Amino acid sequence: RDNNFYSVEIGDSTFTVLKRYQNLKPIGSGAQGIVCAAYDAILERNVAIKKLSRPFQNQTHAKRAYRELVLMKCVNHKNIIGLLNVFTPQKSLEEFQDVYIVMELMDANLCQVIQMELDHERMSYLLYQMLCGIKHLHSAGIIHRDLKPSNIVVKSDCTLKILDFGLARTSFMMTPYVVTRYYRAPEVILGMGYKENVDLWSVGCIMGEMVCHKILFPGRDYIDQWNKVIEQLGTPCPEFMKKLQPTVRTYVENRPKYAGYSFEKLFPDVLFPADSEHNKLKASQARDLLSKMLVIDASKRISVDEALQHPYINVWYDPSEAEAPPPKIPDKQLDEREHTIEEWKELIYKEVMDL
Ligand SMILES: O=C(Nc1ccc2n[nH]c(-c3ccncc3)c2c1)[C@@H]1CCN(CC(=O)N2CCN(c3ccc(-c4ncccn4)cc3)CC2)C1
Ligand SMILES: [Mg+2]
Repeated sequence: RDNNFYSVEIGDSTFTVLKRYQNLKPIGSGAQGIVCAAYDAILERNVAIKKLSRPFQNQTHAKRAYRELVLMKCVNHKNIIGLLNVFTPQKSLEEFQDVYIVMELMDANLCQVIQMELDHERMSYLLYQMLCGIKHLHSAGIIHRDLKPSNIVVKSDCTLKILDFGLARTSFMMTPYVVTRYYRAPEVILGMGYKENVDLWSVGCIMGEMVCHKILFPGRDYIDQWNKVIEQLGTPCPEFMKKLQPTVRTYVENRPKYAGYSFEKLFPDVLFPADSEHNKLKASQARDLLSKMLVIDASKRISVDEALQHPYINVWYDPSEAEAPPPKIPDKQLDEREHTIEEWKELIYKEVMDL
């Protein structure tokens, strides 16, 4: 029971885990906690274990932990990281501190894949899977808004899973950890409203980085971010500027003007396989897809369904993946809850125990 746990030091943290999980080794860490690889001696396979330390300690951590528990439980899709187990070593609501989330173990992070040249077959398949995951979230009313390579993982067989569920409908932390903002859409950067295709901008940024092996828009803050976007893509049209509130419009209209670059110049043939006629045609199609994702004005940007149907992508199309029954989310206030620390503590404990 309590004797069915053991503890090991993992860097500056203590992991206290069920004895079924053996041979822990750190594989990543972030604002939310440390993740280890482990061998599950019962399943006879390796797994990933994330430790959430006092996730109820503030509202930002708490909302994310609670929503991720609920979503991981109700979602079952091959391109979304799946839940294998959840436990706490503490034996009561009173003593509760930590949550451990056990997931499928993948082979690499997409940041490592970005450092490799990819053939069109692998590149298109990875993008196809991203799009299936995103569409599946959208089908349940979940718009991610913060898709990024660090939170996407892959196997050697080119299978891909998204690790997180995004920004909900909402962030200050005392932390040395820094939020990666490079993939966020113009309507996020400028504080505009958004719709489902906010996520397609991020897919564009990821695709473009897979192709050129550089972060497209590495801004140090949102002002820098916007400059980098307009330097490459060009100052947006007046029809876009008109959609901005005056405080933001005066700012956007008063930046120096940029012509931008064609997509042929941003993503030349030398960045793609382009020897054979097959590869030439695929390079053309890839560039066309990029040109439809990396569109500042969201009203003119590709949708998930148009991307799934695009010639570069549609060779993979399978409605069991792309038209799967939507997740059924049981907490109808999932994105709107406001709670005290003590309230979030009880809500999370109950999720963990199933209570
Ligand atoms: O890692 C996290 N969560 C999970 C969860 C379940 C998992 N299942 N399987 C894996 C897995 C990951 C990596 N390798 C094998 C398996 C999981 C990871 C958390 C989520 C947030 N986080 C990732 C993160 O933000 N990172 C920063 C970027 N980083 C990174 C950056 C550059 C390179 C790199 N590699 C080669 C060349 C150049 N750069 C590699 C990793 C990866 C960790 C920690
Ligand atoms: Mg991360």
